[PDB]
Amino acid sequence: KVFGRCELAAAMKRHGLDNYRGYSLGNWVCAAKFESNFNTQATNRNTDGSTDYGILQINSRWWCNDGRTPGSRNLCNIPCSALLSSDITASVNCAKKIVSDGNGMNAWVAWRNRCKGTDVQAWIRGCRL
Ligand SMILES: C[N+](C)(C)CCO
Ligand SMILES: C[N+](C)(C)CCO
Ligand SMILES: [Cl-]
Ligand SMILES: [Cl-]
Ligand SMILES: [Cl-]
Ligand SMILES: [Cl-]
Ligand SMILES: [Cl-]
Ligand SMILES: [Cl-]
Ligand SMILES: [Cl-]
Ligand SMILES: [Cl-]
Ligand SMILES: [Cl-]
Ligand SMILES: [Cl-]
Ligand SMILES: [Cl-]
Ligand SMILES: [Cl-]
Ligand SMILES: [Cl-]
Ligand code: NA
Ligand code: NA
Ligand code: NA
Ligand code: NA
Ligand code: NA
Repeated sequence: KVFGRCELAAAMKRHGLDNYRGYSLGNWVCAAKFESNFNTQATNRNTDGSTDYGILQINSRWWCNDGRTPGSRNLCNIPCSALLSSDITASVNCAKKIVSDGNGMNAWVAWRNRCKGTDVQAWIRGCRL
């Protein structure tokens, strides 16, 4: 599923992500934009052999199991394929764990490089939320 901006904002709010760990909804929408272009089915292989999955590009090195990342962990206790669903619940639940692990949203390098410090409220501008 490819979400619209306001549609994704609403789904993220519906699942408890707005202001989770102090990160406003615009931060989460901005991260999803630059991680996946709002596409729940996005997958990208990393040079180390792990793969990032879904709307928030969650890594199989630590967070989900894909059966092909030797030496990795599965800290969200989910198959990585569950992070590709049209329903964002699994990605949201896992992102809540990631953002709580100590470095906040810096875990998402694209958030640090493209969203952090910017006018992230522009991502939810005009949305009926
Ligand atoms: C090891 N990480 C910090 C990357 C995640 C585990 O908490
Ligand atoms: C302009 N964008 C839609 C790209 C972000 C909100 O300002
Ligand atoms: Cl899709
Ligand atoms: Cl929309
Ligand atoms: Cl914030
Ligand atoms: Cl915001
Ligand atoms: Cl994801
Ligand atoms: Cl594995
Ligand atoms: Cl694990
Ligand atoms: Cl699994
Ligand atoms: Cl959803
Ligand atoms: Cl923080
Ligand atoms: Cl991580
Ligand atoms: Cl507005
Ligand atoms: Cl709207
Ligand atoms: Na957009
Ligand atoms: Na990424
Ligand atoms: Na893994
Ligand atoms: Na295996
Ligand atoms: Na700002």
